Amino acid sequence: IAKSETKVYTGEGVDSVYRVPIYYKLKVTNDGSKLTFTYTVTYVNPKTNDLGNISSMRPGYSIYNSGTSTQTMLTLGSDLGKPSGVKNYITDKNGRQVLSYNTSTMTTQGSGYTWGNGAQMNGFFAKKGYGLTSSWTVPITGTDTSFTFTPYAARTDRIGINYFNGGGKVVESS
Repeated sequence: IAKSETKVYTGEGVDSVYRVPIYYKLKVTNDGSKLTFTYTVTYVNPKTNDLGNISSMRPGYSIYNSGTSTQTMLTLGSDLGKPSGVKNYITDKNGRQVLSYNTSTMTTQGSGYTWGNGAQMNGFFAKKGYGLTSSWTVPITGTDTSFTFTPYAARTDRIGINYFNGGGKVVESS
């Protein structure tokens, strides 16, 4: 008898340049041995599956989905171990991988973790309904599997303007 539990979190912010919604999705699966995290930033509204406005973003515009050490992405409860590397890739509308980027190194900053700059997405993809996706695992060693995740998106120049604020924290207790 294998058992697992999955939560999907979604939220929304504002791209300052194009004045459009920008969205994130975070899927977290707990199978008893580890938490698997999948984090996607996209212009496709997860509620409707409709792509945002309006064709008028240039192809070489580009965004990151992780801050560097401008901000902590992830904090972990007492019975979660060290996160793996963070795989980075572009996903299509159905979440299947289109191409892959360098795997990032998860490091500690502050009370939690970040990974640093690695992948980006450019209008040439955002406009196809694609997302910029990162995934990693964290071992479970006991009962306190709480965590918080803070989403991030910014154009590759000007790393300081997080499109999500970033006051849109995901907080899971235990």
